[PDB]
Amino acid sequence: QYAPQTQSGRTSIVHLFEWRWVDIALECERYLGPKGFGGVQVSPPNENIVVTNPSRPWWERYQPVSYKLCTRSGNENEFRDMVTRCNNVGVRIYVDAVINHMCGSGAAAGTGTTCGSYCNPGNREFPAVPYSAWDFNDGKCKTASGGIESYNDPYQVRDCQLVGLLDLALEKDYVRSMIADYLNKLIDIGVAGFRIDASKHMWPGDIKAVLDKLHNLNTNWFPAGSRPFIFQEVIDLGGEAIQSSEYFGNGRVTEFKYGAKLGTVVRKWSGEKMSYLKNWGEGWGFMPSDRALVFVDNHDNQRGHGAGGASILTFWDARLYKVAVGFMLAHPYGFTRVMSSYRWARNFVNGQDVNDWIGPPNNNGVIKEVTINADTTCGNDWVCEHRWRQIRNMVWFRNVVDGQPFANWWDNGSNQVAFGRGNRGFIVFNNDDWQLSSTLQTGLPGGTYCDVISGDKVGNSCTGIKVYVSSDGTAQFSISNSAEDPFIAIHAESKL
Ligand SMILES: OC[C@H]1O[C@H](OC[C@H]2O[C@H](O[C@H]3[C@H](O)[C@@H](O)[C@@H](O[C@H]4[C@H](O)[C@@H](O)[C@H](O)O[C@@H]4CO)O[C@@H]3CO)[C@H](O)[C@@H](O)[C@@H]2O[C@H]2O[C@H](CO)[C@@H](O[C@H]3O[C@H](CO)[C@@H](O)[C@H](O)[C@H]3O)[C@H](O)[C@H]2O)[C@H](O)[C@@H](O)[C@@H]1O
Ligand SMILES: OC[C@H]1O[C@H](O[C@H]2[C@H](O)[C@@H](O)[C@@H](O[C@H]3[C@H](O)[C@@H](O)[C@@H](O[C@H]4[C@H](O)[C@@H](O)[C@@H](O)O[C@@H]4CO)O[C@@H]3CO)O[C@@H]2CO)[C@H](O)[C@@H](O)[C@@H]1O
Ligand SMILES: OC[C@H]1O[C@@H](O)[C@H](O)[C@@H](O)[C@@H]1O
Ligand SMILES: [Ca+2]
Ligand SMILES: [Cl-]
Repeated sequence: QYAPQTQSGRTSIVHLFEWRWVDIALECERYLGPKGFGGVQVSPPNENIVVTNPSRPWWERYQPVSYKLCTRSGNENEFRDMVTRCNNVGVRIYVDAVINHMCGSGAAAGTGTTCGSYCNPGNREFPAVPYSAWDFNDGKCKTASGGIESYNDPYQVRDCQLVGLLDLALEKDYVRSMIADYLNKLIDIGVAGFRIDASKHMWPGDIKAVLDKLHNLNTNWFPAGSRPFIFQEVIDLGGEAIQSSEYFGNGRVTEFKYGAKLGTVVRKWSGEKMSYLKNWGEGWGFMPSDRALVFVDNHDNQRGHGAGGASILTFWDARLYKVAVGFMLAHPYGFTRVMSSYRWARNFVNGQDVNDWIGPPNNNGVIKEVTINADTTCGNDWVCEHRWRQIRNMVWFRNVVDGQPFANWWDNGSNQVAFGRGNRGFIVFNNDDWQLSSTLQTGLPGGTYCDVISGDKVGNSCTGIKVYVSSDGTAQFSISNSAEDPFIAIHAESKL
């Protein structure tokens, strides 16, 4: 449950949010495999309700109508093909499992669904599953409205309707079994694990009863007896009635404190300074590292009013975002997820983006292909953060240093900091309003190393900055506060 089941030596996964299956299959072969990425989190592959107002928002995919593999991302054959092709080049697939709920109780009866299944939400009728009224928590929820009226009552949070979505009666074996049958189909196709959407809104024990029914992973690609990787989306920033620790027995848990706190520090809000990161990890009150899934932003909070609010860093804040992602990927805490986004027209009305609904790049509702430019960037308004040099190379850094302890911390008492990972990597940041020019102990063997932030190692040369490390392990680092990327990273495989 806790082990990611990635190929040995691969330590991150990337969220290819709203990507089509054919494009992911390609990306696996041409890019993710060769560049050392461990896996891909995909958008929900099951049939969802079509929302015409607003027009085809990203969030319609969090409103299931059946477990047919038929969505704007593709059909079943395309899904299967993607899973086979990615696994064959060493890149795992993790599915976003939406299992707390079906679609909104107020949606109209009809075949306005991505595969044309019929449903009647007002009658709690989903014949393509099938579910009926006795399969939902209407009778269990104790609130007048039927929704969640207070988050300090765990019963409401779990048994009542989250934003009007029909809440499945997860204590029933029939419902557990229908969900296990869906997940097991996906496991047998070859998926390696699951993000469990909205885990806070389920009882830990009901999730457990579902997980206990799940097949071992497909032995074409995995060792016998392998269990699916589970990570559960529980938003817990502290001082709530439900805690992330209630879910430790099922798998890993999203640690939303991580991005919220890191964003605040990198931005230097609320008195925070990079030097306070000396004890980052359990030292800041985070869950145990072996239970954590971490990330700087996710698909919801990158829109600015989710867990962490305005402090969350994103591709819109490119320069500081790269700093935060860099720090994350260098630091030993947790298992790391990298985000990959699309661009949308933000429109702020009283500190609120009213276009936060907008779905992926599309032609009249049909998702656009991901095009690759000569310079290796993406077109068609896909951001492709995972292809930015600074991020891809820090993904490799994490692979190279995997297993090495945190070591050789230095700081200037403010926002210049550095640390290493055993004797295989070192990274230095300047987030202060003045120059960094200091000779630091790196822990690395003497030699000449390419900085993998400003460039790459190509044959027996570096395309960016080079760092000469003395025989005693020291080197001089000079970073202006006006540097494009105000940090430098060197590792064992960037050595000339
Ligand atoms: O009821 C039919 C209804 O269907 C549509 O959707 C309704 C609501 O869905 C959308 O919300 C999406 C979230 O923005 C998105 O973040 C995600 O949610 C995930 C969340 O971020 C994450 O943390 C987590 O753990 O999982 C969540 C889901 O997986 O996906 C969401 C669902 O698609 C809209 O953004 C949201 O605002 C819509 O809600 C609006 O209408 C509903 C229903 O009236 C309101 O609920 C309230 O009124 C009800 C009246 O009885 C009451 O029962 C309920 O308890 C009240 O809370 C809601 O507050 C309001 O904003 C269409 O949007 C809608 O037009 C259709 O009628
Ligand atoms: O200008 C501000 C607002 O405009 C945008 O939303 C639009 C939609 O995109 C339009 O198509 C239209 O909505 C239609 C809708 O397409 C149609 O289905 C119907 O709605 C049904 C609904 O589907 C059904 O599930 C049930 O609940 O009953 C509804 C019937 O009332 O009728 C709609 C029009 O009444 O209009 C809206 C404009 O409000 C924009 O995306 C919004 O974000 C924005 O607020
Ligand atoms: O299985 C765990 C159980 O926790 C209980 O507190 C809930 O009331 C029940 O619905 C759930 O099944
Ligand atoms: Ca629930
Ligand atoms: Cl998440």
